[PDB]
Amino acid sequence: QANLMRLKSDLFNRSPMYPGPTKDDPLTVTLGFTLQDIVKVDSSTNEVDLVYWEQQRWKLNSLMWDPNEYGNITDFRTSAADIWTPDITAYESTRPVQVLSPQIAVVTHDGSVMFIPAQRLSFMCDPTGVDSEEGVTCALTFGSWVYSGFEIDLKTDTDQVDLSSYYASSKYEILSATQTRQVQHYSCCPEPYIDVNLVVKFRERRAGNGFF
Amino acid sequence: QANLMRLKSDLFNRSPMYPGPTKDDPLTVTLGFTLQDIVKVDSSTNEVDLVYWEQQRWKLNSLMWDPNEYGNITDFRTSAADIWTPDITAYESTRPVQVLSPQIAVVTHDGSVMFIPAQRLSFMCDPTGVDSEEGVTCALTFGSWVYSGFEIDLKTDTDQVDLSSYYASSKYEILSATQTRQVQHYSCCPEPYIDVNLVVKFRERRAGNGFF
Amino acid sequence: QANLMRLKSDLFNRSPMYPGPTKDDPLTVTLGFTLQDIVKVDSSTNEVDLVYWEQQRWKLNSLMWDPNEYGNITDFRTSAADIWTPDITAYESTRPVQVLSPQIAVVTHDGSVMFIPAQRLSFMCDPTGVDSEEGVTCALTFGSWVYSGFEIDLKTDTDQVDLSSYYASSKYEILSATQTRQVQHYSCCPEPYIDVNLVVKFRERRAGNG
Amino acid sequence: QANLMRLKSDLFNRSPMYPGPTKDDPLTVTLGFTLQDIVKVDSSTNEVDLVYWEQQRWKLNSLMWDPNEYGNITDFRTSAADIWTPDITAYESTRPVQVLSPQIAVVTHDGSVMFIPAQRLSFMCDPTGVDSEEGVTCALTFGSWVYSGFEIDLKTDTDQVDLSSYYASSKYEILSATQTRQVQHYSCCPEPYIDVNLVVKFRERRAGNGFF
Amino acid sequence: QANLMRLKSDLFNRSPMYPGPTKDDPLTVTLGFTLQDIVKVDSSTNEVDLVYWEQQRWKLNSLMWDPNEYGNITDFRTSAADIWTPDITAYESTRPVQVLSPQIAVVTHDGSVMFIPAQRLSFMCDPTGVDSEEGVTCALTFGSWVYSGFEIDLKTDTDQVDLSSYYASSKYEILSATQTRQVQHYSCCPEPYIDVNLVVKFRERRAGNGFF
Ligand SMILES: NCCc1c[nH]c2ccc(O)cc12
Ligand SMILES: NCCc1c[nH]c2ccc(O)cc12
Ligand SMILES: NCCc1c[nH]c2ccc(O)cc12
Ligand SMILES: NCCc1c[nH]c2ccc(O)cc12
Ligand SMILES: NCCc1c[nH]c2ccc(O)cc12
Repeated sequence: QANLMRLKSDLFNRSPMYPGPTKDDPLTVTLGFTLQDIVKVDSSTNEVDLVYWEQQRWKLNSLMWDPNEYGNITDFRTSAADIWTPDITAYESTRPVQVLSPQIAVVTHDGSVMFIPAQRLSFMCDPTGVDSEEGVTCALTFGSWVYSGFEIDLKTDTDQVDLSSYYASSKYEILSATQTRQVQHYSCCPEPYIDVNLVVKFRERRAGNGFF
Repeated sequence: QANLMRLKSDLFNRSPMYPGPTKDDPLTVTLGFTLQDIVKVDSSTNEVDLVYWEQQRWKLNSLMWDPNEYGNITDFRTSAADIWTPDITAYESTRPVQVLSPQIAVVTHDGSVMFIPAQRLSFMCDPTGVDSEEGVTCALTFGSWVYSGFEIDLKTDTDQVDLSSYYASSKYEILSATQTRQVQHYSCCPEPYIDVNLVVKFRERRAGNGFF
Repeated sequence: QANLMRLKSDLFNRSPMYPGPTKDDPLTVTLGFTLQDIVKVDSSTNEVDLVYWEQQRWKLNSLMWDPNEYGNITDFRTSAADIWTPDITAYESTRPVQVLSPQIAVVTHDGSVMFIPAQRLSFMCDPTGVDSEEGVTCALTFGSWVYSGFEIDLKTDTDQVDLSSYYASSKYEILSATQTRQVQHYSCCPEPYIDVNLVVKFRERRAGNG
Repeated sequence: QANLMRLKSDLFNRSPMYPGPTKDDPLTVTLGFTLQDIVKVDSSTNEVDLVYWEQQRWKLNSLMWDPNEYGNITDFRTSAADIWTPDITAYESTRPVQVLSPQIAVVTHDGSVMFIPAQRLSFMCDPTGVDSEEGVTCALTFGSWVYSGFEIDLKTDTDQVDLSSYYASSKYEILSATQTRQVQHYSCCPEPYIDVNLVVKFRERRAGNGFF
Repeated sequence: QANLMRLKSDLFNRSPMYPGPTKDDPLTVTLGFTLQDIVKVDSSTNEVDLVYWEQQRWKLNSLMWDPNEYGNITDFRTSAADIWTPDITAYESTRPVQVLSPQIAVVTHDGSVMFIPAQRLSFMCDPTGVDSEEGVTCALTFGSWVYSGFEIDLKTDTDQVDLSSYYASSKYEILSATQTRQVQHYSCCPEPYIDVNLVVKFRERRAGNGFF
């Protein structure tokens, strides 16, 4: 349809893509997790596999437009390949991430973006004691791989992981799940790097479907 | 041949591709499933693997042509990469979908499209009790990942899953399989999203071929 | 090299690619299978894994040239991606096909093409009884995914599957294997679709002292 | 922003890419390892799986700029695909490396580059005796695949592998881990080749988190 | 530096790529193997996994240059994607080959090319008896997939497989390894095809690393 095609052409076909954030022009990315399933634990390797949706939000001036000039369009869907996306990376993964959903973002006229890819990830986690009442706790940090806090900052809208889509008949049940902004330093570099620490306490489900 | 070459050049060379549906120009996608095989169950991870053909139909004004101007061509096969396709997604997969067939669509002169890829998918399903007379029931929802009901609506032509190509010597026999349109909300967003709920009841095959 | 470079340039840079067959201009694809190895059976999922070569042949007028104009070149090898290839698909696979060879076709001056990829495929097959004298029978159909018999017809040169390269120390011995043209229908469409039915009878190979 | 866009355009859009080092113009690559986890040992195949971050540094004249001409920009992040990178290779791997992080480098105005990809690698290692107090030692060499020491020299900044991020609840604990420059020869060619020898001594962890 | 950029531009930016050999202009490809490890045997499927480096050499007139015109450059490294490469294929593989090294070749001013990728391959091999003194023998043939002996003449410089980099603590020790040229015919075609037969006799390693 005509106005949207016009908008996309104007946004994407007449300027260099945004070169990412800088010290002079930093960016804050909002992160939120929807934990869908703990699929698998491996006690011989201390890896656990999660399926989650990773909600990402940020805003770029270069993605702004006046809806009046585009038939009142206030937002649109577009392939995530058409726009800059933050290098938010799980820091304790053991396998490359597996993408389970289309990668398509929603862009709004004020230059804000929402992007929520579904992912399966194997990560470092010792599941010893998962078949007990107390269960086990594991944690996983997410943050920019390459940008320090001087270029990319992070925040969560809530410290409570969204569990409203958690698979009720998973082999594992969630005792608690939080997502908390933290600061980290790595050996390579003097500067502070921001992460969101996903902390999940869980155990083998012993009630519900399959259990009598 | 010559006329088809002209038609494909005229449709695919001279205009921007359809930017997807919008609130002002929504799209209805028709879905239907042909369930070919339940291949595997995993009771240590509560994952089940299906092979199915997913029939998708939709119509675009931008894909219309006058057959009179193209040697009376009324339809053609074309690579799915050549056209917009809907982002219909299984919401409870645990691995990336595996495509088992070419991805080629049929486009008709009225702009309607038929596209039927074969896929293998692992999804969240507790198979406990599958080896019993009563079997087990699992459900899997399919819908747009990024578009609400305001942009993409779904429908089925029948609520019965097509079982006429179901593998007769599968480990698992199908007791029932339905596909039903429904409405869902996710935490990220306040708008209604539409899905098709695929509900399959099954058990270990204990009769037929290989059972004397 | 020079003559061949000119031929490939002239064939592939001057006109749109063949858009595939139509009712007005159908195409017949010849298929033949060489079974190399039954690698694995899985009795917990009823899947069997085969390694085979699939010989495909067809002919397109748009691939014709006069050898006199190209230093008497009568055929050439080229990447299969440079030409149209038919969408011949195993209908009962359970995993994406794994290609084990380069995908390069031979094109002949009369427009005929030969293309023989090596593939490993997992497919739907109940292996119960494979460890018995009678063994087991499994079948796999191959045909176009999207074209009916009005656009793509199939044929074989023989109904005898080529077993001359079958791995002799396989876990499984082949009793027989046939490849036969058939007509099939599927729910989506009312038109006849053509396939080649590959039927393999096999059993465990237990005897062998190297 | 504007100045960075100018800089990237100038560096990347007007000259052929650096064609790699030569005898006349050799390059020294500094290497360092951050060992994050020994994930798995396979005693039936003598393969061991590591997760590590591989820190690579080098300097090119062609990547220099005057910060004064570019709004006082002194460094920037850019996709590793935008620049030449060294073909540093694990010589005893048994599976293709799996990349676990974005591949983005930092380029500084003096032409220096820092690139630190996270990787999972299976390599040749006999883990017999890992379950004892003395543990086992394995070695893995890293070097250019195709350049001799006439074109690529290697250096470490320290002979101590960085263990500050080692996963505390790994199945395996590290007894020692060193990284040492060496000079090796291969049958194909007569020239001196340079490697970095990663030597890890480790055993099954039987103390700490998960142990009471 | 400057001279190499000139050379690569001159070689790669003006003429069509070599279209492969023909009967009128056949090509000799020299093959040699460096056997690094027998990683795994599978007695359930009769597959064995090897790691080897496959040394390939051939010469093209179109890759020649006068060193005098290019600052005395007599050879250079270049991505294998920049040049034509022969379709040398393992004939009894059971999985797609996995590449373990960069794919970069060395081109010399006389037009000759050296290219040595490291690979892991699963192939057809019955390992029954590998745990004995006499061990077991398996053979794997390599040759062009599509070119007969009239287009590609395969040669070896030696029938001795290079064992100088064989992993000393492999599960399997090598008793002998030879590489032998032979003529094959395939049912499809009347022409002779040339292959190299890699024949490896091996057994379970019962002495070496530890083996106290
Ligand atoms: N993410 C930890 C390593 C790291 C910090 N800053 C970086 C910049 C570039 C890079 O490739 C890697 C890094
Ligand atoms: N499908 C669930 C998440 C979701 C809803 N709307 C979306 C829009 C864009 C996106 O990447 C993701 C979403
Ligand atoms: N490599 C055995 C089959 C074979 C012989 N010649 C060929 C030519 C093309 C092709 O795809 C395959 C072949
Ligand atoms: N091959 C079975 C499904 C089928 C028949 N005709 C088709 C046309 C297009 C398509 O995507 C799929 C089909
Ligand atoms: N060091 C691995 C073998 C080797 C040495 N020099 C090389 C040059 C090119 C190549 O592909 C491979 C090599």
